[PDB]
Order: sequence, then structure tokens, then C-alpha cells
Amino acid sequence: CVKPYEDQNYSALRRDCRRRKVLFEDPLFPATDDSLYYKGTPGPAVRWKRPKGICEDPRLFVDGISHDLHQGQVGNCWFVAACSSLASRESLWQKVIPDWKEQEWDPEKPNAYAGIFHFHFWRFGEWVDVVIDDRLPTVNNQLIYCHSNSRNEFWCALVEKAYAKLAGCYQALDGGNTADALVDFTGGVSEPIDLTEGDFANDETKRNQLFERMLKVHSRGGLISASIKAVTAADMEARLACGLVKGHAYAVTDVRKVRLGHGLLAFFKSEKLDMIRLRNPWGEREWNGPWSDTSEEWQKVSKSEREKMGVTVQDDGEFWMTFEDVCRYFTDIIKCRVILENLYF
Repeated sequence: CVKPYEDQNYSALRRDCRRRKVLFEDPLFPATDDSLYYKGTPGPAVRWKRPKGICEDPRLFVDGISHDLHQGQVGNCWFVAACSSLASRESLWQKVIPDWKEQEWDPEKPNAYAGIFHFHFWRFGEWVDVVIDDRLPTVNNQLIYCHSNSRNEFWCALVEKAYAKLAGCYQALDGGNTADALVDFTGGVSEPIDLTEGDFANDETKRNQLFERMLKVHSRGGLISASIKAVTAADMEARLACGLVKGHAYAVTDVRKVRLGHGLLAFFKSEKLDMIRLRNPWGEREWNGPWSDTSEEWQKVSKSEREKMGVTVQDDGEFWMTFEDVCRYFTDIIKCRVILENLYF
């Protein structure tokens, strides 16, 4: 059985609260400024509210897991990236969020609810079970850390609160990063690649090397995310000319060699292309360049043929780029190999 974090038994505490008809209040991560800021740091005055008090009909998922994500006024972009990737694959987010339908709110049987949730994380070679109450920071009845576009959706917010419990307090998460978060989420191993320290845009042969590895990781069920390094503070969330955002990271949802049919060779001058599909976790795609759905390249290829090639999308959140452009515009790739042994036990 999965090891309880800090001697907290979810189902025991839950069934207690139900028998007593009270909503769980966590003693080890209380609804107070100590769960928020470092000792003696002055932070914003906050109001901890329960989801009912934020928006009626509260849900873990409104429809499905991958609605837009926002970090908020004081949340961390890297955590949004990490949640986006985690949301990619049912097998993974369903590991961090156990028995999701047992946890989800139910309008019928309302006395199911007990203000309590539990998640799994991978720390020091084992799955720990982190228990929390569902009270969250609020300012103008609005979540100020991570949340989704749908104001009655909470999975991202609660996963965050739990992750912050593991770090000690919210403000600690400013030190984290997408790579380590994916390891804590999947049990795997992370590897970063710095594109501007590797000069992949200016090589091709190593770029092919890198690409083949990514084909390998993704085909094996690993996770990849691509980010643009915001170096200065003035860089944070600056839009590039091609539309991508400095300081954001984009979840790779497909990596693929595509073969183009004869007759396209006239325009493209190649038979095979190294392609990536990414998701913008923050909403509708932004990419302007080749293979944006508004690009000459996209328009030169019939829907019939894109379908045959597999250059499709689930929604306007996704977008295709050639791996040459990926190396031209991104600064880093996180490459988190999944380890299957760690999931099955």
C-alpha cells in the first residue's frame, strides 16, 4: 500500500469527517500565512476559501483535464508547464490523482463531500500519499496561484496545494522547476537539454541525434516539454515575434517523422520531415511560422493528406512546428523518461 506522507491516512480521516458531518481541516498545513510565506516574510493578505465559497458546483474536472491554465498573480509558470504535461497522459495524472472519480464532487449524494483530498508523489524512491484540505488562497474571490480558465475547476489548484505542502509552503515553489516536478509526478528521470548551449539550430547532425532520442522518449511514454528561457525580469512573459512566450513551457504531444506524398516535393523540397506537436498550457496556440494552421505550409497540404501523415490536432491548444524551428526558437527541452517499474508498484 502506498506510503502515507506524515502519518496521515486519507480514508480514515475522511470517514471520520463524514460520520461527524464536518469538513476536514489539515493540522500540518493550516489555512494560515505559514503555509504561504517563508518565516517572517510579509506577504499579501489572503482569504482562504473552500471551493463551494469560490464558485457553486465545484469540480475537479469540468469535462476533461486538458481547460487552459493560468499561474495567477503569484503562482509559478513552471508549475503550469508541469501540470500541462502531466495532464497529457491519463496513465500519469491518474497516478498523481488517485481514484479521481472517488474524489470528485457529486451533486447527487452531497454528503459524500468532506473537504479532503489526497495525491501521490515520488519522493526518495517511493510513492508518498499527501493529504490536504481543499481550502485555497483567495483575494477578490479569485485564486491567486495556479487555476484553470473554468472558475469552478480545481484539480490544478489542489495538486498545487499538495505540492506546496511537500515543499513546506507556497513561496517555496518559486525555487522549483518543471524538470524536477515531472520526476516527482511520474517517478522517472529528467534530463534537460540547453539548445543555445548546444547550438542545435546551427548543426543538423546533432539536431538529428537529439531528435531521434526524443522520438525514443516519446514513443516510450516519456514526457517532453519545451521552454523559452526568460533571463531578465523584463523577459518574463514577453511575446516573441513568432508568437511564443518567453518564460512559458510547451508540452510536446507528438514527435514524428512525416513522409509527404509525391507532388508536394515541388513546394517543400523534401520527402521526410522531423516534426513536433506542442500544446500551449495557457490556451489557444500562438505559433505564427511554418506549420501554424495559418501558414502557407499548412495550406499547401489537404486535410486528407494531413490526416494520412498524422499531422492532426485535438484542439486550438495544439500546434505543429518543424524540429528545425523548435531548435531555432526554444531555449531548453526537458526530457523526462518514464520508468515503468515505479508505476506498477
